Amino acid sequence: FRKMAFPSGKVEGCMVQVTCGTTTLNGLWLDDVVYCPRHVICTSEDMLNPNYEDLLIRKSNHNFLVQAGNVQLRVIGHSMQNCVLKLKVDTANPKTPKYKFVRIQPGQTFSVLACYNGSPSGVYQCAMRPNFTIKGSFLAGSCGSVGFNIDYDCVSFCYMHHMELPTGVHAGTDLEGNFYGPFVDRQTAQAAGTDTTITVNVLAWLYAAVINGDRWFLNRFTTTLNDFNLVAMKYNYEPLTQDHVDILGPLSAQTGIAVLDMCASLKELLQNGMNGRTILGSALLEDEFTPFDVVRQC
Amino acid sequence: FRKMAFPSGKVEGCMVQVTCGTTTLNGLWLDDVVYCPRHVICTSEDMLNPNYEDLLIRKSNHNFLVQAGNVQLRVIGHSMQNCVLKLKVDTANPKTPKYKFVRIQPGQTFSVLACYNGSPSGVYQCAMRPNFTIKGSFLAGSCGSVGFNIDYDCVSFCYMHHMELPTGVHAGTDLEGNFYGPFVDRQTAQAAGTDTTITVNVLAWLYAAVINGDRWFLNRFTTTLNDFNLVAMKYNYEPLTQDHVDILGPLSAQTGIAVLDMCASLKELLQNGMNGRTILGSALLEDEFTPFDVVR
Ligand SMILES: O=C(/C=C\c1ccc(O)c(O)c1)O[C@H](Cc1ccc(O)c(O)c1)C(=O)O
Repeated sequence: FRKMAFPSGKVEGCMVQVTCGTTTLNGLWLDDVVYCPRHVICTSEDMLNPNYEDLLIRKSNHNFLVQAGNVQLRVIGHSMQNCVLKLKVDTANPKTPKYKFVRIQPGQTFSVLACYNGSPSGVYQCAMRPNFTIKGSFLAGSCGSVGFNIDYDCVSFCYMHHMELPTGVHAGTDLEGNFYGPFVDRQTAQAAGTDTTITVNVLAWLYAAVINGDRWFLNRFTTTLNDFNLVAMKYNYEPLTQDHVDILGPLSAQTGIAVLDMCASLKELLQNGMNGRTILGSALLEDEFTPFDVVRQC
Repeated sequence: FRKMAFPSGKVEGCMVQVTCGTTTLNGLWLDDVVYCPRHVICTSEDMLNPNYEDLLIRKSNHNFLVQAGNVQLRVIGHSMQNCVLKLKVDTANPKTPKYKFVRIQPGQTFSVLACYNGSPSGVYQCAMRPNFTIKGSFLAGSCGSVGFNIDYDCVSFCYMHHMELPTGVHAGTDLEGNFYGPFVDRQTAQAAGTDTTITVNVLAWLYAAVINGDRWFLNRFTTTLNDFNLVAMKYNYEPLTQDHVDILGPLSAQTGIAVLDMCASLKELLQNGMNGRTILGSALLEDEFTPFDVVR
């Protein structure tokens, strides 16, 4: 059962390079606006304790160099929305897809198009961790790379990369500039919180194992949401809510395994291991498929 | 350290749908040729014992319906090269990238754009397994989906999907229609041989780990090449050849760890497991990064 990323072509045609003085990063060119992290206007010195409103007042359109491949785009206005810089440019991107800006919840998945100085390098499938970071392999100079989902030709942009945290994970904002997680765009001391496993996604993945004919972990037992969540506590799993149960409702109706029956399976796997067995050819429990991801690919 | 697929846009613009009778699958539209699996001309029954020369001689150009989005392409010639059908069409694809066809070897990696009925659905990064199969995620009807690498904006096409094997793995051809492995485009009892781990790829990834500052799995031992292979083959690891040792030369020089010293570390990892630790971002020994991948 392979993780898959969305086809990235619609996003590839929006990636540009944004340069302000000595700093170069990636920007997103949609219609006549280029979106990028506001810390592009900061000198390493500024990063220490920036006043972004002031730093931007001292900037002019001529301070921004935007390049779309071989072509310079002329900036004709600049503004900020939260942590995102918005550069109005002279030309509308003729490759702008149908798109929306959306904010996702921890545990949800998206694809990231990793870019180096405006040029797309690779694409991978992510989950937003419960601690609001992304475990990403990242190029040098990937700031401003974006995360997205695609639904019927409409690109839903959900993430823009802003920073690497000391533990090697990544932190960013939605496309309206609101941070995911308790992080700020400053060179200060900050660290990811202790992470947990995304329980509703593990359950979804066990449903995928059953749809694919791996059934050995199924047992006769059921459990209670409360009894399960105390077991979840001890193994650093996110608490499971009635919301999560209803979301798994389709897979429970499709496979015949009630969610609390599957929870009894997961509780046993957590307490006793896999006894040398494998689930979808894996010895570890996967938590970066959502229930939606599983219904989609199955 | 995440497995990344190549950006798929250059291939998305080449995917089309090919229909012959009641059979529909994916085709690849490059210049004025559409490439697709020749079993598009078969019904399910034909698959037991297809005679492709007989099935194809009975077809004319208008028996092939090619759709590129909302536009029908007119087929104006056809021919078979090994196991791929080549449909000549009216129109050169305006979105044809710089491209080439390359036949890869087991252990090599590539991205696969998985498609249903001509529309791209997802992209993932692959290794050609030592048993010449792909551990894919095939949608129903993903036949004709292609595998590729992209190097300096030139797309190297190396794989086209033809068959599902009974174990859930996938078999296919290069773009000249020659199957990878002993498989055929016929519904026989063929099965993937025992899969092995790509040893040279695990060792390259261990060097990646050391370059990025993980050293906990190193030890003070070395090994002969032959002692290493005697042990590794007991874990279903591929034998390591002197070519592989040479290939790891650069990463050895970069890290100051002799290749056979890294082999000793692998031997101990296989003996001990990870003891709850991780190497790059993983709790398993990763074998789908090549030595070429790691230098990048
Ligand atoms: O796809 C077909 C071909 C034709 C077909 C075409 C229209 C039908 O209504 C029908 O029932 C069958 O059959 C397959 C060939 C094939 C396609 C995709 C695979 O993944 C595979 O393993 C084999 C088979 O039986 O081996």
